Amino acid sequence: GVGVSTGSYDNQTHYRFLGDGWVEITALATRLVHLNMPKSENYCRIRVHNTTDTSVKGNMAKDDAHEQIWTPWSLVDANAWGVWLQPSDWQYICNTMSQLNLVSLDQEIFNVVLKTVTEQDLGGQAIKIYNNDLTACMMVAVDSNNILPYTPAANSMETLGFYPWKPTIASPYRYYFCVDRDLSVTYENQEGTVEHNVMGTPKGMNSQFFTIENTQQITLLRTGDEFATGTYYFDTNPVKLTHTWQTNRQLGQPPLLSTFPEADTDAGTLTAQGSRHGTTQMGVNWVSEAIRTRPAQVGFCQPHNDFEASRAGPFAAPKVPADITQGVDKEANGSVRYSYGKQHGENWASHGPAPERYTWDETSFGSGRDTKDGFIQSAPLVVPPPLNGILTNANPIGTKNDIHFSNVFNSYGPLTAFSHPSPVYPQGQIWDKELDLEHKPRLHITAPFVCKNNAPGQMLVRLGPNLTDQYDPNGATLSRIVTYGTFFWKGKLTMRAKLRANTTWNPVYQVSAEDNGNSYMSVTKWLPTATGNMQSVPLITRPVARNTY
Amino acid sequence: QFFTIENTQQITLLRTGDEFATGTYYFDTNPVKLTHTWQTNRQLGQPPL
Repeated sequence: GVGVSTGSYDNQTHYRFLGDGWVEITALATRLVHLNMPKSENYCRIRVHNTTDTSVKGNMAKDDAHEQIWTPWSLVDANAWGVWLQPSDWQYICNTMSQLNLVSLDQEIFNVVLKTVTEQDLGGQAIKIYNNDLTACMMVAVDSNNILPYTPAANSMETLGFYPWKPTIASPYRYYFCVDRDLSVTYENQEGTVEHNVMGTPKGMNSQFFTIENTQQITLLRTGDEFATGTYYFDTNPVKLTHTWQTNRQLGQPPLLSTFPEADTDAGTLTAQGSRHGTTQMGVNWVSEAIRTRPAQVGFCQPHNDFEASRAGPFAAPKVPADITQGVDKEANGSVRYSYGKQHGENWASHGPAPERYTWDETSFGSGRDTKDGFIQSAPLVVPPPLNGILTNANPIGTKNDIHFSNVFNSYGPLTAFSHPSPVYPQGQIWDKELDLEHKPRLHITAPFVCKNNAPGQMLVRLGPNLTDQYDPNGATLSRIVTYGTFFWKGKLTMRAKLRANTTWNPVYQVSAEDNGNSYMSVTKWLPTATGNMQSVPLITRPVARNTY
Repeated sequence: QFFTIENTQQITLLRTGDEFATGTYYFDTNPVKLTHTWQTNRQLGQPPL
């Protein structure tokens, strides 16, 4: 029927402690998605080419030239942390838990209403009459077999809103068509020419045009219809909610000290380096903390700010996130920078068109690399080394002075042991489909829970076409009565977490909410203002430390 | 390492009217795919709206 509701709003999160320190977190989310009719209902590829930034000398990193198949379908993708958990729940599943894992996910569309707009004047100027529509349909094809390209909407910050008392927008589905880009590298104001800014014609081998109709089984939802996807059972690996602090110089037994401090100020001197035990990798006859043999290297030196280029233009190599260490290098360790919009945790009172940005400093303190205080000596170790026997971070590589050896040094070896980066709160991304390549990467720098078998189904929604009486299937104008609709979406994401074991003597670090002021954790942020302007800023994911080795 | 074929293998002397047959060796390999990939690093994920 039309005058009856086919669902129930539910948004709370349930903790269901199920024995020996195992929690069953069952996060429920529900929003009111606002579907509008597409711009055009034709599939069209639009090549984007910016010869206003890229033609300037030295702007290879300012290049976003590509090609995209633009489907007339909108995508309901709840793949962020802020959709499911409220900010008081990322404080309970960070201070108290020690390990999180994904269990299942089931989604549901109900309370669909579609309505058209008409024009009337009433004052000499046209106003809208929002007339109801009881026979129009909504098409809700979910893609559970993963034939279409995977476009996670947490990349363009286009997921559902994080506040449950707001209507959200559905993000339009579009994917990448494969054309060739050829850009020449150029430094700043070089006396020359660009000489290569060509975009290629479609190749015959790697061309994939994917229609949603010929691949999916579409359900036509009317006003009194509901849709439900079955529980997709995850097969991911657990991330830990405890950060590591032990660097490579704090692994193993510390050296035994011969003298002890009398007062509480001075330090205890160790055994002298000449008559000291242990193993080293060098040939010198003294053991120190620096040249001592350790089980494994903890953080690897990655070549930072390098731009590779292969058949699609220059792109930056993705760095594994790491800690900035006291000389702070937010780019040399790969600290991710966010550009989230106004329905994803910006201050609503921000009148400006610019987004709010946040550089995510990684909490794993052990695997971090101070780039300015690293060096390379000669193969026979002499201490102290001469001028031509050490490669510091002040010598130039090549002709250019600003490129030192830490930009080209890739020290990822067969005994590099690092932790995978933390789940970023609200504007993170929960899962990601593993790539279909024959040899897979070790991690994804966009999602903690890489699905081992199959990704959950992309839910693609659009409005069925409403036509006027004047219609020609030959060369037409596509009149198409102005329709829109709103539908409720409800998802349930089940999680499973393990509680903490208090082993230390001192109090551990906790994400406490401080008083109002200039601190980062003032309670005035997670609280609506006098006109109701919420903001959601990121929270620390791994407060408590753990022992690496 | 000096490896003689005589001291390591069991040799079959085939005459004119003799045959030899090895049993079915069962492979334990991994499947390669006969579909090539085209997506580079600048064509992964959702394109910008």
